[PDB]
Amino acid sequence: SHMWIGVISLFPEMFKAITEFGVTGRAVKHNLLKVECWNPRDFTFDKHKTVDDRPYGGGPGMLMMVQPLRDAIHTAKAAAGEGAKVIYLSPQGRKLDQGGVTELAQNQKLILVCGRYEGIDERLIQTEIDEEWSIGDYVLTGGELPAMTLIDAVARFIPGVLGDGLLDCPHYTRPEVLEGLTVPPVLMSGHHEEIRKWRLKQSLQRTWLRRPELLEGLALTDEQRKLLKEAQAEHNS
Amino acid sequence: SHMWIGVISLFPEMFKAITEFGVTGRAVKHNLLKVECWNPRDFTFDKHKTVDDRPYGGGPGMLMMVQPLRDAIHTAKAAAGEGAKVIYLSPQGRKLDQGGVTELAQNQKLILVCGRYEGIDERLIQTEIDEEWSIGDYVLTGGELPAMTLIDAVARFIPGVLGDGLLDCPHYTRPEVLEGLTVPPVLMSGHHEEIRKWRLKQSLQRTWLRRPELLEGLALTDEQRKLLKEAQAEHNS
Ligand SMILES: NC(=O)c1ccc(N[C@@H]2CC[C@@H](O)C2)nc1
Ligand SMILES: NC(=O)c1ccc(N[C@@H]2CC[C@@H](O)C2)nc1
Repeated sequence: SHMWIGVISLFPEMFKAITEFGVTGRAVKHNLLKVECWNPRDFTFDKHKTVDDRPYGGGPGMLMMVQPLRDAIHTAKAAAGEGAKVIYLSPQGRKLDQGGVTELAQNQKLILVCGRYEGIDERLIQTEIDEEWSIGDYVLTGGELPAMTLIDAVARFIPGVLGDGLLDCPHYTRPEVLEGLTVPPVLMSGHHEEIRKWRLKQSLQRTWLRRPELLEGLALTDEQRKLLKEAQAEHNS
Repeated sequence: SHMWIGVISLFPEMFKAITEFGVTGRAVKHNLLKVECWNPRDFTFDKHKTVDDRPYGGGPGMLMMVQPLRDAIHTAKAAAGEGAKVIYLSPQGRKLDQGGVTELAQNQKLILVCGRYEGIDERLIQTEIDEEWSIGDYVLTGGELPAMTLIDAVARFIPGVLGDGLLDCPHYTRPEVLEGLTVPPVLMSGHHEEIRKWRLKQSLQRTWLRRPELLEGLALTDEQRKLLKEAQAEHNS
């Protein structure tokens, strides 16, 4: 169940960060993930290969020039064939979370449009973009890091790439004692069921202490209710 | 007011995506931003340069091996001198938003620790990390894209790098008509005050329609209350 992702970007070499390294690098090498980039600069026709343009109404910044960006998008859509969802990365988009990742990962083909300067023409969003997505409520210099973030997150759902609403539990490895801090004995016990429950209780405790709002969205199992109650009682000494 | 950012990563070449391209690339070239990387693999001593290790208690994955990671961190801290805040990137961290970016941007020195595999030993978080930060509620294969995201966001606050709680307004550039869609006449008017108010009204409308929770956190000006009321009346026809 491989995934094809088309990318529109003025800086396609940025995507080497995911295509050449680590788990995602391996996914690309093994043809589980295909990332293909089109650069608006290649679709310019003037001598200086101009990719920006002035905003109507004035303002300090520039926008992506429409014609090169539009042509790049059309070319990516033709390469993708039917069924590709076109996504624009911006702070105005739907905020990404793990549920959203799982939704996006159901697509066999995505096209990711990465804006630079002050963004892109609103009418291109109307005519060319299927969905707007944000990776978080903060502003970046370009849509490339958000696109790579999205790619990395969905790649984890592709079969062969890798080897429940709660924060992760603490993890420990060698040595047994590190600056006076010992590994919790239960993890040394070999008692698989005790270890499972300890890890689950830790996740529940950490979620409650750090991100209590996340618990509101969950229908806890009987076991989770019990372990959370235990953690909260211990916290209250 | 330049910024120095130390990075601990098994894949330092990923950071070329921000140090070699665009606005952040220029910031690095102009010495406004300095990014310096240490690779735990360089601090290994065994023949096969091992950087992972088995989790106590079992489990499917691996963790970062403590000794090479710890030594890399210590080396970065020595290079940084006094006053560097050490940050670990993880989904268990404080969720990044623009207010958090502005807070982080007050630091002259940061050290960013990027985890791989299933993460790092909890005792290293206790002994070496000042703050844990997340870029959003989703899981990635590594902390590098979150680190670069953080770097990009804070870099925007460094003087010379670039040329209020609401979503951005729509932007338009040439041509005047695009697939039948016209530029809003106010933007062609040259009336700077009318354009300002239109843009502000659009931001208020878009925030209300897409992210109404964001408005709850704001103390709107009299002007903003008026324009939002107008937008909501127009929406209700
Ligand atoms: N939070 C995000 O997902 C995000 C996306 C894009 C972005 N910056 C680009 C620059 C110009 C405009 O296209 C938007 N910043 C943040
Ligand atoms: N949302 C985030 O900021 C984020 C940070 C890290 C991450 N993955 C790394 C891999 C191993 C562990 O160190 C964490 N995923 C997501």
